[PDB]
Amino acid sequence: DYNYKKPLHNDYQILDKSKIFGSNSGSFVMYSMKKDKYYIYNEKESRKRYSPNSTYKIYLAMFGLDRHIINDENSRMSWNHKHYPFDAWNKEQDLNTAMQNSVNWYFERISDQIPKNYTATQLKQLNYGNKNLGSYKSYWMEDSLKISNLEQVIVFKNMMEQNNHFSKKAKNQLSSSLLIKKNEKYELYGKTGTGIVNGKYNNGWFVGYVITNHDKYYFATHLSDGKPSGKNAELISEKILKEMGVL
Amino acid sequence: NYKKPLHNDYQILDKSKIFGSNSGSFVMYSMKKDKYYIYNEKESRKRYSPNSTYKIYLAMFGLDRHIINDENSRMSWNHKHYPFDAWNKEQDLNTAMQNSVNWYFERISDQIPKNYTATQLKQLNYGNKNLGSYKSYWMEDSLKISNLEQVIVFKNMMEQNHFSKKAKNQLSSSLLIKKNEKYELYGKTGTGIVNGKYNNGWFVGYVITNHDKYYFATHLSDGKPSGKNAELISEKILKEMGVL
Ligand SMILES: *C(=O)[C@@H](NC(=O)/C(=N\OC(C)(C)C(=O)O)c1csc(N)n1)[C@@H]1N=C(C(=O)O)C(=C)CS1
Ligand SMILES: *C(=O)[C@@H](NC(=O)/C(=N\OC(C)(C)C(=O)O)c1csc(N)n1)[C@@H]1N=C(C(=O)O)C(=C)CS1
Repeated sequence: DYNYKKPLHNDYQILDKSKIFGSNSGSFVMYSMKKDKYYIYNEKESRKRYSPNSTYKIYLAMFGLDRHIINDENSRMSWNHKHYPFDAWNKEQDLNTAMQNSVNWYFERISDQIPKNYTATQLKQLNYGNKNLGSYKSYWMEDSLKISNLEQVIVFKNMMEQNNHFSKKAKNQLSSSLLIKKNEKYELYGKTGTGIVNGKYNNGWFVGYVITNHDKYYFATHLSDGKPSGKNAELISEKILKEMGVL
Repeated sequence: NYKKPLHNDYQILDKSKIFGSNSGSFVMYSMKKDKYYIYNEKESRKRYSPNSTYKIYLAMFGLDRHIINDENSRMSWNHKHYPFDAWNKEQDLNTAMQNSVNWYFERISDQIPKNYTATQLKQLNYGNKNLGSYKSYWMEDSLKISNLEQVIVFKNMMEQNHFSKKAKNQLSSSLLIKKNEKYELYGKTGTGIVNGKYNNGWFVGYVITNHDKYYFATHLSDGKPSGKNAELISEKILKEMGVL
């Protein structure tokens, strides 16, 4: 019920990206590693907490790797033969296929193997939003757990960049699963999220990072109105990153 | 020259226009269709030094013999000045493969006995299998392989083996060049220079699409036969063929 209030002790730039957002409402946040600087479109809104829905698969994947539920030799999980609505979900998966095709059951299976105590300790160490696990059952799916767009960037950057307990091998395997585009100029990584309530999209995300020859940027777009889908959050992120000369 | 018959379906191509001022050959193999596609059949069978495309094999060997590993593929720079800025630093398998850092792979080769190599080359059916004086044998020296063979050998090495799935995946990650919505392109260039002129250019790799996996290789013998131009020609041909 409370939003993100911790102040930023960094160089900061206010952005005007309303033309790219068009009819869609939300916020955009980017962090430059080299400059130690935040760039934010709609800063008050960037601090409003929302369910992370599928961006939380980034963390379920890191936790699954840290607890050795999945590893670099075997991240394969069997399909249980239940009919899912998306054909890409109706088959055996590994980490890369599950992440790419946002296969909910794969991450739910990892979550069922993780003790609440471990998850609470990690969310505390990561300062993950409201750290609210609720009933601890699909808590990241439009439920108790909430995080702001600004925190999505701070939290991800810190998980990946801090000198912490997650192994280099786990970070590498997670990164590989998140790669979307690679060309001569950059590598773009990221994860979409889409929520639906009462037949209407209501919570869209695209969380990621870009590695260029000059810098590394962490970023996130959140959409709450208009056509708030993860696919639209991704398109908006790509347009903003190209407009700022990152891509 | 490579003389063994192809025992698979194949299509002979004319990609003469793309090659243009340059000369050489192109070979592709489709996993799903179990078919080869070949431009300039005669040249595709001529054997040439693999130069830097052999880094693919030294990296595999390095991973097999645990000279380089999953947790650590890092190698410190000895501080010697090299003509390329990208070589003048510490390396890992990925930076070494991307920037074709000769010293990294030479250091792996020096730790491999002739015995192990001779058996891998025999197992892999690697060109003329000629290891010669066993020094920098892959560098415009004794070891030679045809463009047709670069595809058959690589496909077999990755798809048929005593090599680990984890080693194959690590080698694969080091070879990734391009990735988009439609495909992932992996590959390694090779450039040879003799008497001051580019004389032997290569681009060997594979493409993964949502529908198939294709192994391919372009060899250049005239015009401006650099690995850079072999890569350019490969991308134009793959685009024309619908692989992209
Ligand atoms: C992650 O965000 C996942 N989203 C969902 O499961 C939810 N809605 O998605 C679909 C499947 C389209 C639906 O209409 O049910 C959802 C979770 S909580 C809530 N109220 N709705 C998956 N991720 C994506 C993505 O953007 O990557 C999807 C497009 C859907 S599945
Ligand atoms: C692998 O092919 C490597 N090639 C070389 O080291 C050789 N020549 O490179 C140049 C830069 C042209 C030189 O003037 O030394 C070479 C090996 S044996 C021989 N007679 N020449 C490296 N790979 C590439 C590549 O295409 O990836 C290079 C452009 C050069 S270094």
